[PDB]
Amino acid sequence: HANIDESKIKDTVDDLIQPLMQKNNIPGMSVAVTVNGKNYIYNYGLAAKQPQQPVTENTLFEVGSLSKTFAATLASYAQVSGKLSLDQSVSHYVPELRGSSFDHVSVLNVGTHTSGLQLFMPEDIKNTTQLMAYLKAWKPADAAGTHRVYSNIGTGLLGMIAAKSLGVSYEDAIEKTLLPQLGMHHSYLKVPADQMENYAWGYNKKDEPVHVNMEILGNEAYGIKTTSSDLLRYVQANMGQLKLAKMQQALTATHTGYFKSGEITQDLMWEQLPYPVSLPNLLTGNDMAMTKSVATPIVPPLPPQENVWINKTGSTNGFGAYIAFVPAKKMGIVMLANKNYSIDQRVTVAYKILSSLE
Ligand SMILES: C=C1CS[C@H]([C@@H](C=O)NC(=O)/C(=N\OC)c2csc(N)n2)N=C1C(=O)O
Repeated sequence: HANIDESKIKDTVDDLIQPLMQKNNIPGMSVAVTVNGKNYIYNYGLAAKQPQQPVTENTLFEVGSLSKTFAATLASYAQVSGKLSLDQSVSHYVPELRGSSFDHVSVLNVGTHTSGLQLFMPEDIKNTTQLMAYLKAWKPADAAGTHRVYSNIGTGLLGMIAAKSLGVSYEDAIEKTLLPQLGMHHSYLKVPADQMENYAWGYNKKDEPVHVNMEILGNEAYGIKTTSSDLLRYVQANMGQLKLAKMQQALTATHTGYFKSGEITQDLMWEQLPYPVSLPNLLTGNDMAMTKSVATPIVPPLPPQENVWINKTGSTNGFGAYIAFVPAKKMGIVMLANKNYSIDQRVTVAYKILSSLE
């Protein structure tokens, strides 16, 4: 249709996503965009190959590390509720760890990847007893607060501590309190039986259909399954666009900037770059998950900003996801795929789509 921005947005998105899917052999994708208070959802391809099922409005994708932002939102909710202080030590809240290295690690450190805990949970830790034994024996290579090391283990502690401060399990905190209050009714840590037909298969590096295996503290770090529509609602909530007072305060406060590292500002799990955004710096800023970098505190912390590009990547064995939004422009994007394809491509496609939107 002529003279309508919807047709123009669909053209932009189609022209980038179809070649992306072709050259990376991605079976199915959903892309959700919000701009000018309006929402646009585009579905491509297959949620499963055999029996084949199309991607639809109801299709659930694994979002991997986007799950970390929900642990951060829970901790922020606990903070604005007066139940959690981010400057206190981890061992203050986890008394089994008193006397260990966690006497000198703050909750803020595990919420900003500055504890020094390693990226991956050790494979042989299966239960709480093994986890605590590992944590009581652990010592960082550098003092907590000096370096940024992206960590699933630190995120796990952030979510565990937040949930306990609210007097519930993490799974209950998310599925009975947080997601319902955000109106995200098709988002789960455990997909129920009536939604299994909507749960896309992921396709791994051998093109085999796979679903994520949930291990200890995995809910916090990589457990969320959701639709692109639900995550677009989350993006709008993070920009204050929805009615839904403590929940809005909690969402906004996760965008507080606590450390600078490389090109990015580390917020509470979210990461942000200056807007207008340099594509080279956006690419550099999204290549920080596996190496150590120097972290410099921002004190007083930088208040939540409008004139920034806020983003998070996530992946599992079978899936690749990305969210970005710019509060000053009330625009955002969610890209979900059932193949894990390189983050530089996710970020470049997102940059091109949001740059087209004014
Ligand atoms: C570089 C990393 C660090 S781990 C981080 C995390 C967040 O999404 N994902 C995982 O830890 C993970 N599985 O957890 C079940 C993962 C990443 S890549 C892959 N084949 N599995 N993801 C990525 C990525 O490529 O996106």
